[PDB]
Amino acid sequence: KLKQDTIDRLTTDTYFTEKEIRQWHKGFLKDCPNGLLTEQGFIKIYKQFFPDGDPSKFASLVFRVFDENNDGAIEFEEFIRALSITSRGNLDEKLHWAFRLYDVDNDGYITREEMYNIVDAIYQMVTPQKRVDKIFDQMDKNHDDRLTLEEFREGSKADPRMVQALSLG
Ligand SMILES: CN1CCN(NCCN2c3ccccc3Sc3ccc(Cl)cc32)CC1
Ligand SMILES: [Ca+2]
Ligand SMILES: [Ca+2]
Ligand SMILES: [Ca+2]
Repeated sequence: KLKQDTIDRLTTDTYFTEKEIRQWHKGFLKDCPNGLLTEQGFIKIYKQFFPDGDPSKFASLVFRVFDENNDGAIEFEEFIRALSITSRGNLDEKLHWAFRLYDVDNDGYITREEMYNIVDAIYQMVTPQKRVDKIFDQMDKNHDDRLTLEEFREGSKADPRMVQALSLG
């Protein structure tokens, strides 16, 4: 069930009110009786808004960011925290979240491949490499074929295309 200390934490750490959090919890438990949102279920959530294409790979990429302790489950607290950031975060928070989405192997850098990875995922859910390379080449200042968080942040606050594609701009 929903412990008071979970509520206390979430009402302090997120942009949701206690009432909203309780409303989300009833819905969360209805869909996930064990309190655990799995990758399978997360995909079916996306399949519900993108029946046209195949949002499997995009949803999987989003899943690993939601799942912050990497145990293969999104518990309710992980769910609310990620939802808070992506729907109500300030520009810096949404950028940082965006960065973690692109940084697939979580090494703190975005490579071209990883940027290809996401754009492909977006495509399957809904020349392309050339436009990406162009934007990546523009963001990569010291020309090392990596994008640090700072390179990605400043690049997006000048060319927000890579970020808006994630509906976070
Ligand atoms: C790259 N991503 C970053 C996060 N962004 N927002 C949150 C994702 N999210 C969602 C979140 C939790 C549970 C279910 C869903 S389903 C859903 C449907 C449409 C949208 Cl536009 C977003 C979502 C969508 C774009
Ligand atoms: Ca987890
Ligand atoms: Ca990486
Ligand atoms: Ca760089």
